[PDB]
Amino acid sequence: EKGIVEKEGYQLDTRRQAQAAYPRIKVLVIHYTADDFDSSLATLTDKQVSSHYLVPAVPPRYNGKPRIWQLVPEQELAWHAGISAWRGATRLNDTSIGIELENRGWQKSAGVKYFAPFEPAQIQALIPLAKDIIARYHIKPENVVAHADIAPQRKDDPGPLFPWQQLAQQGIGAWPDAQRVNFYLAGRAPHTPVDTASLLELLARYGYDVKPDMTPREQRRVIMAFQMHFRPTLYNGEADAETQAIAEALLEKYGQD
Amino acid sequence: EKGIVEKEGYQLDTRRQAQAAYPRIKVLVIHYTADDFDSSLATLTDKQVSSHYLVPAVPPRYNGKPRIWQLVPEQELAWHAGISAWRGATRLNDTSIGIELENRGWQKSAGVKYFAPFEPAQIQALIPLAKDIIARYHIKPENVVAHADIAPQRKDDPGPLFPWQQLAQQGIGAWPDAQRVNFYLAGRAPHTPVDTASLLELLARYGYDVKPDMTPREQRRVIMAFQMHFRPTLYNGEADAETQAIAEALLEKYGQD
Ligand SMILES: [Cl-]
Ligand SMILES: [Cl-]
Ligand SMILES: [Cl-]
Ligand SMILES: [Cl-]
Ligand SMILES: [Zn+2]
Ligand SMILES: [Zn+2]
Repeated sequence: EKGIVEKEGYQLDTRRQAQAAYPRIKVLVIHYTADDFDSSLATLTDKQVSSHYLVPAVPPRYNGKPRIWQLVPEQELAWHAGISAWRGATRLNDTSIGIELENRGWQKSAGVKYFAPFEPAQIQALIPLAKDIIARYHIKPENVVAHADIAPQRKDDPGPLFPWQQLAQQGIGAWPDAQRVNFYLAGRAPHTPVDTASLLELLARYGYDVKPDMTPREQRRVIMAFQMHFRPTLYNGEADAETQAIAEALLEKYGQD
Repeated sequence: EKGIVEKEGYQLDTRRQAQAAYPRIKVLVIHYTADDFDSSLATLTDKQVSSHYLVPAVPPRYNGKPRIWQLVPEQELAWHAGISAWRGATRLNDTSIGIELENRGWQKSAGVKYFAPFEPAQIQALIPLAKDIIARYHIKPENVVAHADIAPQRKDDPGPLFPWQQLAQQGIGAWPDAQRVNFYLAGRAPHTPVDTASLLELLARYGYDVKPDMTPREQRRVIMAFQMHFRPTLYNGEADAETQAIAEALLEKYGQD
């Protein structure tokens, strides 16, 4: 009958549905390819790495719409996150969708690591795709993340030129309330030094992989990753009052779950 | 055209498929309900807990087939594993399917914890369902597990009367090769005491949650959980030569991945 599924050696009665049923997909990870489109496509379809989506630097338009490549069905995991951790989860491939953005990433120029700006055409294509994914799985804003957020010791992508605040204004990803940032500054100048351990606690709670007995460099990488996402005007990895205030405002607004 | 999916604000080109694409579902967890069918169904459809499937103690037959209840679509997680760990993963709800077996579990009788046998009708219904799930997601034999295997400090289910060897003979779950068990015994009587730490290392590698500085009781719970699954004639949690030999033979056959 209705709600009865015939199988080989048994039948399934589907008439009673549990309330506790949730998506396995909880996180959306943003990457850059550090490579041109064709080479990125070749890599992302090889035996070692993949992503669910690949967005050209300037997507071609057909039928009045930008074209985006889908390489892996969303129901399956892609191999995009590697060793990773976010808000208490590990193995983020298992519970994420990975979007690759064609973009050069960083290139050293007189020794300075300089990042490549994202073209507006690419961001404008990304926006509806991201909104569709977020709506489909009820992804929380704090779970739209940089690869660097989940693997801070290893990765920088999508880096300090990625327009997170713009995307937040369009309903994609977390951003603190300006008045609350000012509140947590508590009269301090933005670059006033802060107890490093105090900041690392906040970042651990927001979701960054923080362990006991980290070296100074490891400590710097976590703070830098956070700054690249949320305080991109200065990502030297040094704990200051503004970086702390942003973490405090994020935690107040989005919690730790 | 073919391989082009029209969306709102973009289109998807699905013509190039990545090779690195795998199921998000990797583990099949077996439970008992410790409750009658109707009460189990009520619980498993409430706000706090659920499973993908619920198998009656003696399934009713319609169309010459046993009926099994499905409560959660496999694409979604159910809330069946709780705090858990297996072969380096945590949060096993995310990457598992949970099957609940209607069965009383344990009941104390003159203080002795006695388990309830599984009726052959229930096991015979379980077999084709398990084979279908395993085939669908390419689940490895070592990843068909007891709830107790993934939460040894908290759970005993499905307990020492669950017929794992019988299921292994039907292609469901891991079981060591008898000749290899004898080989790793290395001339020792089965109950000869073994260095507890030596056994805990093997269990950690097989996939059990083993931490540094565990108390004697915590150590006993991990060994007991292992024995309930693989050496059910004696599950006192004491390290002996037979328990070690089984762990050694399992590791040789199935590895750690
Ligand atoms: Cl990457
Ligand atoms: Cl990676
Ligand atoms: Cl349970
Ligand atoms: Cl639980
Ligand atoms: Zn990346
Ligand atoms: Zn259980």
